[PDB]
This record gives sequence, C-alpha cells and structure tokens, in this order.
Amino acid sequence: GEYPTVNEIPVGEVRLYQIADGVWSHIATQSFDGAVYPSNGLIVRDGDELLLIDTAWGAKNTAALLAEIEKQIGLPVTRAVSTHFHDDRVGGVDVLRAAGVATYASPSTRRLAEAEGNEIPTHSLEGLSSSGDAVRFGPVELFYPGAAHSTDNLVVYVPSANVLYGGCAVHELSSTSAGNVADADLAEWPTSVERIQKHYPEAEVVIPGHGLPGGLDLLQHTANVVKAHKN
Ligand SMILES: C[C@H](Oc1ccc(CN)cc1)c1cccc2c(-c3ccc(CS(C)(=O)=O)c(F)c3)c(C(=O)O)[nH]c12
Ligand SMILES: [Zn+2]
Ligand SMILES: [Zn+2]
Repeated sequence: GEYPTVNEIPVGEVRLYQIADGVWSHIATQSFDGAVYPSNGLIVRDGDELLLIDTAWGAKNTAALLAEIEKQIGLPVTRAVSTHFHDDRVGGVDVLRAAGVATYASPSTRRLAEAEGNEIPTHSLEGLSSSGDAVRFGPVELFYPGAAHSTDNLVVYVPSANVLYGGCAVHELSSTSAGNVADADLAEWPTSVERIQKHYPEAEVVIPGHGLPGGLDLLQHTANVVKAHKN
C-alpha cells in the first residue's frame, strides 16, 4: 500500500497505485547510462475505457504495463497521450500502437521524438502551442505551461479528482537536483511552474514524473531546486 519504489520494482515489472476514484499512477523502473530510475505515468478511467498518460519507459515495461492494467483494472486502454518526447514518455508507443491503442502527443513532441530517434505517437494534439493553452481530452485537461524540463512538456489535470499530473516538469519533494536537465530551460522553468500554480490552485494531489506524489508543495519545491541548479 505504500507508494512503490525501485526496491519493490525490478526493471521489467510494473505496479499501479490508486490515487483517487478512477485515477491510478503507474510505476516502472529502467536503466539509463548505468543507473536505475523509477518513473511514473497516469491511468484515468474514461467510462468503460481507460486513458493512459505516458508509457512505462520501454517496450517490455509497456507490455508489462498493459498486462498489469488487465489484471488490476480490466478495462481496455483505448488512447494514450505522451507528455514529452523522452523515452520515459514515448518509449513503448510502438507496443501501444500494436495493441490497438491510439497514441497522441503535441506536434512539438512528435517532431522532437522523430529528430531524436524515439518512438513517435501517431496523432497530433493541436491547440497546445502557446504557454497557458489548455484542451480537453476525455476525462482530463491537457495544459502547456511553457518550457521547463523540456520545451514540449505537457501537464495533465483530472478535474473530477483535482489530480495534477505534472510529468517531468514537476519533481518530488525529496529531490535535491533538477533531474536530467539536458533539454530543459532552467530560466523559464519557474515561470512555467508559476503558470501551473495559477491555473490549478485547487489541486489536491500532485504527481511528479519521477518519485512520490504529494500536494501543491511539489510545485514550489520544483521551482526552488531548479533555481538553485541554475545558480
Ligand atoms: C528519460 C530521460 O532520458 C533522456 C533525457 C535527456 C536526454 C538528453 N539528450 C537524453 C535522454 C532520463 C534518463 C535518465 C534519468 C532521467 C531523469 C532524472 C534524473 C534524476 C532524478 C533524481 S533527482 C530529481 O533528485 O535529481 C530524476 F527524478 C529524474 C529525467 C527527468 O529529470 O525527467 N529524465 C531522465
Ligand atoms: Zn524528460
Ligand atoms: Zn523524466
């Protein structure tokens, strides 16, 4: 019942965590440049179907995610959104697409994924190209806060439950560093976080791209660690 960590997640298996009624996170682990990392995604019930947010970081992890969803929830995943272009968000899109899931991302994410050699979601999400933009997608709202962890990062809000999924633009409270910042805009990131804070002041659960969910404090903490990283 505690939030899963790598010490309970061998690379290749996936765990789900119930966040609220009809909202789960998914947690998987992956190795990258010789270190092991956890990463989160989201599952949101969409009537008798499910909307998936982000892959489980890899083809085999994403196959394991689909099997875990079938075991624990038993409703079909019909659509998936990837919230930026890195492999913890799109790696596994080919698995999803061969399992009949329609895969979506912003045009910016699709272009960056293609240029990087990462898997490419099929469908483009328009209406998200300017910071502050929001669109509805099934039971969620997608929001583009501006450049942060990456120039294309999206956040996801579940209005029925006041769940804010920040993705990799939001870090967990225990973080001491701003993660992998190679594609980040450290100067713009606090402004983008401020936009999230202004847009979703009633969020009750905030889920980072990696690590433990918490409350709204994750947003200010993220701004703090980014500003200190920059400096
Ligand atoms: C999936 C991502 O791939 C790449 C990212 C950039 C590039 C540049 N061409 C190439 C590959 C990736 C690969 C490996 C690690 C990461 C991390 C990361 C790193 C450290 C922490 C602990 S912390 C906040 O306390 O420092 C953390 F939570 C997350 C993140 C993220 O920050 O989103 N992305 C990661
Ligand atoms: Zn990333
Ligand atoms: Zn990440």
